[PDB]
Amino acid sequence: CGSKRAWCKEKKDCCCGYNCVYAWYNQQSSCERKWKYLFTGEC
Repeated sequence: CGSKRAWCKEKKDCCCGYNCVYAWYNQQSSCERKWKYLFTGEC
């Protein structure tokens, strides 16, 4: 799974406690933290 700073496959592909962000500016998606700041959660 992609952890903070790490390519992910989809929204659930980021390591637990990390979300997936699409980086169109550089393609690929980089995972980034966010727990309370995200709906429900649980990866």
